[PDB]
Amino acid sequence: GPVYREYKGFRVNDNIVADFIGVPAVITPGETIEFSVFYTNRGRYAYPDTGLNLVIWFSDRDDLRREDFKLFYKVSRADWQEQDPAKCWDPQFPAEGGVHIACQLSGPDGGILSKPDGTVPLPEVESVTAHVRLAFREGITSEHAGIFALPGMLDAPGDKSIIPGLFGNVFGRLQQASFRLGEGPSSLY
Amino acid sequence: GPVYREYKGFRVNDNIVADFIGVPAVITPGETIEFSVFYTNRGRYAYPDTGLNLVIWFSDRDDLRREDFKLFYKVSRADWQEQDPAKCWDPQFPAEGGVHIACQLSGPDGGILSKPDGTVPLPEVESVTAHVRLAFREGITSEHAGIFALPGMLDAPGDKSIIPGLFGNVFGRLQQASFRLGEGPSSLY
Amino acid sequence: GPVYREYKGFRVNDNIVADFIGVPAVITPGETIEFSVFYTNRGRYAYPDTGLNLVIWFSDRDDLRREDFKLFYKVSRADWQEQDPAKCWDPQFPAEGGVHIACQLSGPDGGILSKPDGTVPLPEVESVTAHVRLAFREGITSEHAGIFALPGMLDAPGDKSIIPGLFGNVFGRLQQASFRLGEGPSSLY
Ligand SMILES: C/C=C(\C)C(=O)C[C@H]1C[C@H](O)[C@@H](C)CCCC/C=C(\C)[C@H]2C=C[C@H]3C[C@@H](C)C[C@@H](C)[C@H]3[C@@H]2C(=O)C2=C(O)CN1C2=O
Ligand SMILES: [Cl-]
Ligand SMILES: [Cl-]
Ligand SMILES: [Cl-]
Ligand SMILES: [Cl-]
Ligand SMILES: [Cl-]
Ligand SMILES: [Cl-]
Ligand SMILES: [Cl-]
Repeated sequence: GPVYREYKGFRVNDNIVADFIGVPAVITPGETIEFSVFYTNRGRYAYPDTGLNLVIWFSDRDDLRREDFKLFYKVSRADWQEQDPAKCWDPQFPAEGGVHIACQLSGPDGGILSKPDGTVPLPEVESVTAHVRLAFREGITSEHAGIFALPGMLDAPGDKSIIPGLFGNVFGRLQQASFRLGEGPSSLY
Repeated sequence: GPVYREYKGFRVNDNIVADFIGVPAVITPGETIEFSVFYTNRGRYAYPDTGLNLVIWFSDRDDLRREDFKLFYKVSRADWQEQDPAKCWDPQFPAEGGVHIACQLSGPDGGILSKPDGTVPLPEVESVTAHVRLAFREGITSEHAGIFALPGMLDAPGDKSIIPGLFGNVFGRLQQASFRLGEGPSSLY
Repeated sequence: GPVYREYKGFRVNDNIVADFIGVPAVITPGETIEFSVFYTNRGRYAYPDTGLNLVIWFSDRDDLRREDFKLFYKVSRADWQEQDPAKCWDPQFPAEGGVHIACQLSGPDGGILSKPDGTVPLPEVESVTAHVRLAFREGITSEHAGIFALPGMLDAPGDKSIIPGLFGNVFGRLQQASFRLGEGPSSLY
């Protein structure tokens, strides 16, 4: 099996990366956007079970909670579902301010990689995609915010997830999308 | 020489990577989008000739053919051209479902890296871009699809392409862009 | 210290990478766009001072100057500012043709990573983002162009930037976004 690196108290395999497609740099409050995000096994070790976690982060206010946004997703060709508030970590508060809400977006991928027992194994070069629909409620803004993709994997089958609400005991390479929640640019000319 | 990995029977140099810009996460049937894709030599071995391949994949149906979409491209500062249906691979039907249509988008880049003999050598840190205009015919949809970038290179000068229709005898790191072909998100609010 | 590669006479740590979000593949002359770009320490060596450099490149004309566009940005949670032309490199003219304008987008990041003395250290896994507003004046176009992200860092505390107008004495991994400046695609159908 692969060897992990230490970030905080967690193990991280950089061979499991993630990519965003279609995240806008400015999101209008109240408006619904759809984007896709996918994690890909760039290593050679096939993980027996995998799922995506998504973290919503505002750097310049700490009142954001899970309830302030709507979140739906679909794992590859499986059906759409509403992201489960109980499958989230509790709000986390960096010492410099802000807040982030970690949301689990795991599940079978429609029988592409997923297996009849419910596991989503990740062989080399393979990938799992989440199509995501996201909307923040009106009246909430942020001037420096991000979505973060955090691949969760189970090192070995019988291992169990380490953070309550999120999938996995080891994690992949964090990928970022920075955005603003508010109004788009005035014309510079 | 450079190091290859064996996937299927093919040699793959991961140092030749690809990036997408401007791929939407939802594509409207009948509508034309333009995006860009470029492959970059992140390694140190200079390849004597290179060209881009693009793969369109539907995970949830196997009736897609080259004819069901229109595809134009332009290599860096060269002129626009229509992609050649004869420079495509035949339909492929993965066991994990669907069909994919592999398309060659090769050619001189307008004299940036390209040479008078038509070759596009790829030195370290250098990159080649295809600007791509894509439209699917009205009336065809997909709920989980991808565009894939597959950089093709000729290991040795005068080597011959190994997959009929596609450029290259060895290949780079596959890059994915997941999307849906259909209607956009309804308002969550 | 970390390990560098030599590109021209400059030292490059490929471990400091950059990502774009929201760069359109086609930019309309005169119009203002907002995108975000961020650089991340994918290595283990914490850099004592870092700042983003942004290169605007036209491959097919050499008359582009800094005066031909308007450029505003904000480092993470800090406020917007107009990019300083005196904090740009002189126009550079590749031997194959074209021109590129290297612009410094440095500054405190709003107290996230930045320190009271003004430096923006970059620990492992941490990141700095620029939100960018860009507009080209009407009447200049380009059919093959790019934005390039070049993380600039200070190897040792108190080091001096090496290229005039740009931040850093060593640099990170160049990241590209290819686009056209002109009219969007006509309908292919
Ligand atoms: C991911 C895309 C990649 C990896 C590239 O493709 C970059 C390559 C090729 C470019 O596309 C240029 C045709 C066009 C140049 C595009 C970007 C140009 C620079 C960032 C330019 C300014 C800052 C300096 C960075 C240090 C580290 C090297 C020096 C010389 C200089 C650099 C430059 O002068 C470049 C070059 O002379 C050639 N180069 C440069 O970055
Ligand atoms: Cl990643
Ligand atoms: Cl790649
Ligand atoms: Cl690339
Ligand atoms: Cl990737
Ligand atoms: Cl990079
Ligand atoms: Cl010139
Ligand atoms: Cl054009």
